[PDB]
Amino acid sequence: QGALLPAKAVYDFKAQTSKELSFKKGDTVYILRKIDQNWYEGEHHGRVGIFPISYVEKLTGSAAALRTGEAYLRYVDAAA
Repeated sequence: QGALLPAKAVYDFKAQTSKELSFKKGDTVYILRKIDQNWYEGEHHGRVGIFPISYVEKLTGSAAALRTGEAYLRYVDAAA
């Protein structure tokens, strides 16, 4: 569970009305529900409103898939 779903903005979104949220690419946005096939209702910077589904990425990736690459393996001393 019932929690707001974390997401990341994939594009800047400029609200035209108070009921739309505004955010910058890379911001964290939270998803409550869909109001239609194009818009989510959710939260950003403590404000509630709507924003396009297509402008965010729902945060589904686990940390286990991220434990890769030389910079990460060097940091954690994996080849010591």
